[PDB]
Amino acid sequence: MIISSLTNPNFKVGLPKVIAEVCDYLNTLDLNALENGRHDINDQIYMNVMEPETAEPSSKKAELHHEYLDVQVLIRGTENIEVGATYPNLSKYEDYNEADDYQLCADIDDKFTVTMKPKMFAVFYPYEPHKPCCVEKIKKLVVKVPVKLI
Amino acid sequence: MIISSLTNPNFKVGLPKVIAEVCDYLNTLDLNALENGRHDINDQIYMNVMEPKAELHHEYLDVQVLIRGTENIEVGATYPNLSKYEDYNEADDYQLCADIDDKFTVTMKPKMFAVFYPYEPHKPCCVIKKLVVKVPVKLI
Ligand SMILES: [Cu+2]
Ligand SMILES: [Cu+2]
Repeated sequence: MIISSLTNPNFKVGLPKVIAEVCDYLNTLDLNALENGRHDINDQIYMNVMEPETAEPSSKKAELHHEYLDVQVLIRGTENIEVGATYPNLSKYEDYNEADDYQLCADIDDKFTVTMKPKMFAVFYPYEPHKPCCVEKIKKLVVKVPVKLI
Repeated sequence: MIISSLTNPNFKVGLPKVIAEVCDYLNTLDLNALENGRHDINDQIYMNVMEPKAELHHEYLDVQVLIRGTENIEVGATYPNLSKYEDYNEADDYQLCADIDDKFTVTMKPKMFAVFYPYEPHKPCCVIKKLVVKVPVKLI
């Protein structure tokens, strides 16, 4: 997983090209005024933006994905995302939802919490578990990028 | 900053090549048998192995990997105010300050690795065997 900030003038060091181009593109936008909903960027890449409410961790399931990477960025507010960097125990995950490309699990092993501030972004590759929106209302966006583009 | 695990079948995904080659290399070793002290990998890369304020670097990135135990590391994803830092040590390539602005905690478990690029503030070893590979950013 990658954790970084669009605002850091060196955030592109190390980044896969496709991810660098989407971040360079997000830095062009009026992120504040972005409408809620789905926004297409490419044939391949879209993003969803929303104003959810942080909810207590035990109230929601972690997720992971098979086909897309996420680039999540926080726009307004502050948000916790529990994450695991070790490969999940798939035997413990719900059935794969193929239309929305995800599987759920009550919890993350070896989990730790990333605290997100405006313009911070996290990249979670496929099979990287994350439970975003953890503990109050925020604005955020997640970009969905096919991993085959890496 | 990157956070993964040497033992994840997918860890190379998106990884800069030089880092993938070092991780491959660590995977090649008995890490628990590793002698404490400085080992040189390449002509340009080496690592410190050890059994134990925030720091950042200019010319090197760190790959910090936990071998035994469990360690909390405080990190900042946001770019530091470079004024609140003590003067730059050139010999050892680091700058120190007491706290990281906008920081969070990464709990390392054996075989997890974390990559800190130049200017990513981190404060390792918070309440074990570990190593930290040193590699020049140029090679990225
Ligand atoms: Cu996701
Ligand atoms: Cu360091």
